[PDB]
Amino acid sequence: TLEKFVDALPIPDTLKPVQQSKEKTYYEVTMEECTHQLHRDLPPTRLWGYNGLFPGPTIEVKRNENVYVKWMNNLPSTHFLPIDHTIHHEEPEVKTVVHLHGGVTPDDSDGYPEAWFSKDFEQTGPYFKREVYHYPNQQRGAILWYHDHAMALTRLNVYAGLVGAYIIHDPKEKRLKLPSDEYDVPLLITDRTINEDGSLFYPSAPENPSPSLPNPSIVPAFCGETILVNGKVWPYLEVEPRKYRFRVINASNTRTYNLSLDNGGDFIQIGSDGGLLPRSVKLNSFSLAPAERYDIIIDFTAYEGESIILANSAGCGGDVNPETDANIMQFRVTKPLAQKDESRKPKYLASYPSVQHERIQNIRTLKLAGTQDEYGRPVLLLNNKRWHDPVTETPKVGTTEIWSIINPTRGTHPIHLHLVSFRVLDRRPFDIARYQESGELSYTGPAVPPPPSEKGWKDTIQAHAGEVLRIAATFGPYSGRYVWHCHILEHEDYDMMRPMDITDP
Ligand SMILES: [O-][O-]
Ligand SMILES: [Cu+2]
Ligand SMILES: [Cu+2]
Ligand SMILES: [Cu+2]
Ligand SMILES: [Cu+2]
Repeated sequence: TLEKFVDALPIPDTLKPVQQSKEKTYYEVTMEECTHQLHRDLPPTRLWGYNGLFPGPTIEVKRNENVYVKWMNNLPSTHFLPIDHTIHHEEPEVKTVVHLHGGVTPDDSDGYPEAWFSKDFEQTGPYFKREVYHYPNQQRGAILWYHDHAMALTRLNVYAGLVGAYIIHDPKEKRLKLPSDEYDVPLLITDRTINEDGSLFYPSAPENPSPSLPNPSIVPAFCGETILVNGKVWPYLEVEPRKYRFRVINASNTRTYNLSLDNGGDFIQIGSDGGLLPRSVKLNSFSLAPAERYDIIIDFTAYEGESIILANSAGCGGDVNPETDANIMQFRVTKPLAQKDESRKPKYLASYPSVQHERIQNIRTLKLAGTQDEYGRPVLLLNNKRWHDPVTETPKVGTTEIWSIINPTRGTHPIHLHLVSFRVLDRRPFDIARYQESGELSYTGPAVPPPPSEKGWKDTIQAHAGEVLRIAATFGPYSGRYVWHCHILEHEDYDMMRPMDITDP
């Protein structure tokens, strides 16, 4: 097992524009097969990287900044990870498309799974319109991130290394004096399994595969043996004894983390997926499922000299192993102060989302279910529909709906809707055997309103087993063709994803 905390945390450089003016900012990002050492003791690992980097470069934009990105595929024509040809039915093997997660984006710049392109746009999927994506950024300051979304290949192209951070800065938040600049640090967390030769391992089949199974075969879940942050296995970060802001992004395929500091110190949560909370929240720990973001302050002022482990208590296919996946990274409070800490950790951050009083146009009830294929594998389905079935989720532009998500399965699914952020209304336990036998929904306890961490704006939300989760979303300001899906990539690809039409009457 790799020795923990021997590599310094990489800080991705901030991408420089190819062209910028006051009316427009223009970037170019090229997907490249590259090699990078992931740990002191490993040979360099072959990866797919935005601009040949893992993670990709951090993009930083201002609210309402008029941004264009030309995302280019300059990858090999063959993949290096195991492709299952039975999950989707002449197309190029390597297909890519960039989704800016949390982006308030016109539909043809949103990275629709069927808007894929091969190397140099030589072949393009049926929903492809444009090479240069347009991000108007007319939305709250928040932590976003970008990753590959290509139909039936997401779990592989993301696992290969196609992820990066994207920060929107709202200049009206500056007066809050949150830690900034070098004291504001993204933490992109990805679990990986790495072979002795340093090559990525991703399973070609379930363990002890029925001889029925195809080869390769998709697996329902991926749990990595090692944890990386910003592309290094279990790294350390040297910090000054003062306040830092961290943008924590879970960029893992399946794995959920439950994070804490091993010296018992607090996080101060200042933000969720959709931006600043109305009030900061002190937390001893927090759950973070794939695609969720936490915007937090950690105060190292009282901890000079100490080494503090960011620890993880959430299992993935089993309990955490204290020597490995119980560890994320280590902070070392040994860097001298560069200047007085002038940052703040204010209580009052933003307006409450509940100041809004929108009419409920529609209430959808959606179930998380599935079936078994001709090979005996589980196929995960939203409302027992396939991706290819005619669209059923058709909200009207400008209106607000409540979605009631029924989860009678054994696990949590982190549910994500494109375009919008939403409010969490409540969660409520129900009798699973009764639901499965009759389709009748019988509650076993009262509704539970969201904890303070879920009283801001969310875009990816944990829907736990044996519960009904209700959220409220306003669909806008764009109309068009989007998606909603589980953000466990192994579920998403087979087949837990649905189109979503936002209609203009
Ligand atoms: O990921 O959407
Ligand atoms: Cu995403
Ligand atoms: Cu998204
Ligand atoms: Cu799922
Ligand atoms: Cu998506």
